[PDB]
Amino acid sequence: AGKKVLIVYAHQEPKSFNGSLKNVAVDELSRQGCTVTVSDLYAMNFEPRATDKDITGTLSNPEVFNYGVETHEAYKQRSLASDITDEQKKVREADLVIFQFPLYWFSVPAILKGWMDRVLCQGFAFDIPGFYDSGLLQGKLALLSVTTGGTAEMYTKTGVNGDSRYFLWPLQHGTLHFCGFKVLAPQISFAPEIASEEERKGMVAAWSQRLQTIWKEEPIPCTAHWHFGQ
Amino acid sequence: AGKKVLIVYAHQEPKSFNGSLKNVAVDELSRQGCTVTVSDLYAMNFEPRATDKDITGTLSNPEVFNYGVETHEAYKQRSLASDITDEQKKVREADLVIFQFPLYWFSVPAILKGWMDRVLCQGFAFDIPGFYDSGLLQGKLALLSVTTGGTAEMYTKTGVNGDSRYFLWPLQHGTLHFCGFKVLAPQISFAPEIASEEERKGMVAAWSQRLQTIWKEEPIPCTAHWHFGQ
Ligand SMILES: Cc1cc2nc3c(=O)[nH]c(=O)nc-3n(C[C@H](O)[C@H](O)[C@H](O)COP(=O)(O)OP(=O)(O)OC[C@H]3O[C@@H](n4cnc5c(N)ncnc54)[C@H](O)[C@@H]3O)c2cc1C
Ligand SMILES: Cc1cc2nc3c(=O)[nH]c(=O)nc-3n(C[C@H](O)[C@H](O)[C@H](O)COP(=O)(O)OP(=O)(O)OC[C@H]3O[C@@H](n4cnc5c(N)ncnc54)[C@H](O)[C@@H]3O)c2cc1C
Ligand SMILES: COc1ccc(OC)c2c(C)cc(=O)[nH]c12
Ligand SMILES: COc1ccc(OC)c2c(C)cc(=O)[nH]c12
Ligand SMILES: COc1ccc(OC)c2c(C)cc(=O)[nH]c12
Ligand SMILES: [Zn+2]
Ligand SMILES: [Zn+2]
Repeated sequence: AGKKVLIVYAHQEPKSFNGSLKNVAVDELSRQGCTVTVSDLYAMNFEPRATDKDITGTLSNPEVFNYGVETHEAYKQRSLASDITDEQKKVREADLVIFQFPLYWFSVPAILKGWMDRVLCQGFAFDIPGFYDSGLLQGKLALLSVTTGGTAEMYTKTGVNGDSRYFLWPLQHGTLHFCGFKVLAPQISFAPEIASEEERKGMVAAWSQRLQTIWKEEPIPCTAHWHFGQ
Repeated sequence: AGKKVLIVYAHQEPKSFNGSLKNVAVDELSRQGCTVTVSDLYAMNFEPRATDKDITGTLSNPEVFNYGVETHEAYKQRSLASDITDEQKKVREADLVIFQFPLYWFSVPAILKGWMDRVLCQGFAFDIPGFYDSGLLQGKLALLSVTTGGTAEMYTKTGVNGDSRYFLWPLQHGTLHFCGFKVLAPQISFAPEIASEEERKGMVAAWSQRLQTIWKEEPIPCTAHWHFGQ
């Protein structure tokens, strides 16, 4: 309670394991008294491409299109497209942002990559100065809640896929830490599709339980050592 | 060379540094007598979202949609959307696939992540089993040609961003090696926007010059040790 949460959710099927993890997060955080908002990217048909449509009115340089410069200037001039500014409002108000998605190619599904690319623009999420520890979203918490096709064992250092931490680097460090977030420990639900009726219940309930004390948690130290060393 | 090359290119502006890099690759590979195809994903308005529009037949499970299961079936039955099969034909014929893109959030722009999520489907690019060294695209080469905002110094072990190889992992290992590609060493053009006019010219020529002898290169050992060290 006393806290706002945004859940950015990227799965096509409400009946999925991901849908159930999103729905228990809404149920538990709402029960606590928290303010909860969900960006259901597939239901929003969220646009993932970074294009000159993201700037309304006239371009800062209509001869040579530079997306990073154009969106930084549009942010400053309040001329970003309304899909982007609608998500920036949600993020500005939120104390915690939870991303709920299936792992696609050791990363986020493209529709959620497009949310990161287009919503987290210069002047909003980071700047010169203001990145990593001083990123502009500092004071906010972020959490990846990821489901995988691969088993926890495939995801060990000398397993086929390498350690989980290795694929988290670009998301936790290159994106969430960069913008100033304190990153809570990821929630990894390994291989739900090959698990029992039960077991899947256990993974959902562990997530609901964890959410009971989410505001007591300490952030991970979001460092190269955390992801790569021992 | 009697070889076919596919360049999958992700930049909005033909006059950009990335556009110069793509065009020098076409110029040099064409000069060598290679067969060259470019998939210019923004000009194509390439769809990045993985949705049930990607399958045109009867779904295997119309009550609970599972993108992986439905696209795997659809590939076997030939009922995937034609944009996906257009790209699969290009990849099937290619001996080398070059990806040319600006780094976005330590990864690929979302339009290109969509190309990976939708084009590299089960059945086509990998099977379970039939992945990493037994992936379905064995015998083919792939190369990432990436441009960055950050300087080379920023992308070292003790730099802010950590080593450049760390962010390559989900792309080289988790996607290309997974599909059975041999991965050539990445071409990383650091911080062109801050470079001098003539440093930019030097990076473009360094890539043209490397392309002269590309068919003589051996692939990297695409392992955890190469990416992260000891
Ligand atoms: C393009 C693509 C790329 C991929 N890349 C990777 C990758 O790099 N690495 C990797 O490891 N995997 C990868 N995968 C696999 C993907 O990560 C998994 O398929 C996904 O994470 C499984 O989550 P899901 O919600 O879609 O499972 P679901 O199939 O929706 O759920 C599993 C089962 O649980 C049921 N269920 C729903 N709610 C509940 C609940 N209340 N309690 C109990 N059961 C419930 C479902 O109906 C279903 O039978 C990829 C898949 C695709 C399509
Ligand atoms: C959403 C987003 C996320 C980003 N995330 C990251 C990230 O995680 N890490 C990171 O390091 N960076 C990041 N960046 C920055 C991005 O990677 C760089 O801006 C991009 O790599 C620079 O490439 P470009 O082709 O767009 O440069 P350009 O701005 O086109 O190139 C700079 C100059 O090169 C010139 N040029 C073009 N052709 C030639 C030629 N033949 N000879 C000489 N000069 C030429 C152009 O005219 C221009 O003046 C991000 C940017 C965005 C928009
Ligand atoms: C059934 O789907 C999957 C199951 C398990 C996987 O890794 C253990 C993958 C990977 C790595 C890529 C992918 O595209 N699909 C996968
Ligand atoms: C021009 O924009 C940028 C320049 C340099 C960068 O790193 C040195 C970044 C990073 C790391 C993330 C990002 O989103 N944008 C960047
Ligand atoms: C770590 O962040 C950064 C690294 C390197 C950069 O250029 C060399 C930038 C620029 C140009 C703008 C910016 O906002 N952030 C940057
Ligand atoms: Zn970090
Ligand atoms: Zn590898």
